[PDB]
Amino acid sequence: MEFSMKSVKGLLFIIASFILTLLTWMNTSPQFMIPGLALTSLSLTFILATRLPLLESWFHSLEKVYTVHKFTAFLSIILLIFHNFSMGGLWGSRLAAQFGNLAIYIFASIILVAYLGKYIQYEAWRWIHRLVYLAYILGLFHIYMIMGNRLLTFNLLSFLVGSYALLGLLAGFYIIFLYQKISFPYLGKITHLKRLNHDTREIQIHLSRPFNYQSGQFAFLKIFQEGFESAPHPFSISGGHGQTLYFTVKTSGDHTKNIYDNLQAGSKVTLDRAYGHMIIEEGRENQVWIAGGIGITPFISYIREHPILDKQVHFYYSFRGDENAVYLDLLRNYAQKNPNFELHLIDSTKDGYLNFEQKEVPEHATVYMCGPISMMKALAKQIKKQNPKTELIYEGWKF
Ligand SMILES: Cc1cc2c(cc1C)N(C[C@H](O)[C@H](O)[C@H](O)COP(=O)(O)OP(=O)(O)OC[C@H]1O[C@@H](n3cnc4c(N)ncnc43)[C@H](O)[C@@H]1O)c1[nH]c(=O)[nH]c(=O)c1N2
Ligand code: HEM
Ligand code: HEM
Repeated sequence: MEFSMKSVKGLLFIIASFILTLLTWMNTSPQFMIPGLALTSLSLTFILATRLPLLESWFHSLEKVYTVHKFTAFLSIILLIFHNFSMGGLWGSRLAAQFGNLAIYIFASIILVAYLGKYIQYEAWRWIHRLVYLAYILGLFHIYMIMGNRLLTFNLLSFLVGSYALLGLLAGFYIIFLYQKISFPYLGKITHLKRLNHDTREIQIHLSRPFNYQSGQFAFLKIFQEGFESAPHPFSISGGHGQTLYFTVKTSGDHTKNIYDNLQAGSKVTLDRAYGHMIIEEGRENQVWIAGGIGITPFISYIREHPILDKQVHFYYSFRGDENAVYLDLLRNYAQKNPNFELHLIDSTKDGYLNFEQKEVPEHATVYMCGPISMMKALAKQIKKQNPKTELIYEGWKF
């Protein structure tokens, strides 16, 4: 039985931090039963927030990373409840107690926005969420103002505190004001803007520095221009080698609509880094491909780079009808030139969408899936129902 090995290194970071907190506290000084955990949980929280590649690897992918972000947050806040229970009276002297109180007021408010806020419009959510930071500062003041002596000691308590808080802080500071400016500097200019259905625009980009990524990965993209929000948004390559780069976009909501029908052909543009683990090249000798139409870009990227297949690949792409269908011709070029390639294309309009019950596909083959998350999750489960002896990876674009 072999559940989630690589993720586990990520997990250990959690476990370790916690147990290390706990033993430390009980053996030496368990003066406050709960808070130690709460705080280290927070430390972790920031650390995860970082979009740090090193721990990206450990926790595997963004999807996983952000998942754990939520996990820690949950734990933390419930524990703040119990700490607030340990207070007894909400206002207090207000000499210090109110600091703690005030922090949780804002924290609670915002974390409680998480559900409702993510419902509609995440731009606001960007800024609001960041207010969490301010509240964290207040939290630190609460404790430092109270337990000065012990923190400045040699006690493992004291170092543990120092380190875990500090990491958290450094991360915090960094993610609030730094990731955008140090990470986006990979530089870029746009090249060509090209129009496909209404769903879609594709863009070509040239770079002050020649770029690198593993085939199938993704990056976030930031722009300097006229009344165009620069904020980084997730994207999966449509082409890349050397100085040269291409991204493909479906019209989504407002920002994406903006680039669909507005983007001025000249702009100064910025790129954080490669991320994600849809590593085509690393996949098995046989690879099987599933694309929700709008979301076929990774596949495209690997087709455009390397004109000959690593090994034979079975590919399926679902697009409803020509009316939505994009890239048809470019795929078709590939097919003609590429004997090694097996290609299936679906107008879900007629007959409908694809189910794999009445399908057999070689177990000895990694399966790669990118689509609207609904379909992707469904698909996955039905393919599992086909065969656990098969190798399967599936992604849906969320956060
Ligand atoms: C790993 C990965 C890879 C890609 C993508 C996502 C992820 C997670 N996307 C999706 C891409 O983020 C999305 O299509 C646009 O950024 C939509 O931005 P709007 O401001 O229009 O979002 P708006 O809120 O108006 O609606 C679009 C949807 O995208 C979500 N979204 C997009 N960016 C977000 C962000 N930074 N924070 C939170 N939610 C965000 C919104 O939450 C919403 O559900 C993508 N798209 C694409 O066209 N081509 C691509 O190659 C990729 N690749
Ligand atoms: C259930 C609890 C939580 C939810 C639902 C939540 C939700 C989110 C969401 C949706 C984002 C946007 C994702 C991104 O693009 O970065 C985000 C970002 C972030 N969160 Fe959280 N979060 C939670 C807890 C926490 C905690 C506990 C911390 C810190 C201790 C934290 C710190 C951050 C930071 C620093 C960012 C990055 C902001 C930026 O620079 O863009 N979050 N959170
Ligand atoms: C409404 C929120 C909170 C209230 C009312 C509160 C109240 C208090 C009170 C009354 C004390 C003793 C000092 C005093 O009474 O002046 C205290 C100590 C402490 N609180 Fe809080 N608190 C809150 C939130 C938090 C949070 C969110 C954390 C950690 C994340 C935390 C961690 C601690 C720690 C660590 C101590 C002392 C332990 C030590 O320094 O070794 N508290 N709190």
